[PDB]
Amino acid sequence: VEVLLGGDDGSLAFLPGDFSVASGEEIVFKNNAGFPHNVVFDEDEIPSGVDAAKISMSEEDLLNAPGETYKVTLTEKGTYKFYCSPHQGAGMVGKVTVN
Ligand SMILES: [Cu+2]
Repeated sequence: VEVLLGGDDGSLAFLPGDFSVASGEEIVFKNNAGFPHNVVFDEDEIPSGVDAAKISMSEEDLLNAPGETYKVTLTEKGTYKFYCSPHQGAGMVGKVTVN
């Protein structure tokens, strides 16, 4: 699945923001507008036994140009909350269910 970071109008949203994937399906986050953006998983809101540090972007790594991507693959079934660090207070948060 591909997820855009920001609407074209600069709206601070993942598109789509709540979605489902199969275990082992790749998630392509594509930087769109309103950046900088990144993708960090909330370690309190992902399945047991998953280390959020392996699937989250590095804290200083921000996507700052159109079309840059971050790709991640999730295998443990369950629901995962993630967010964009700079825009988390503005509502830029999303959820992926892995089945
Ligand atoms: Cu952002």
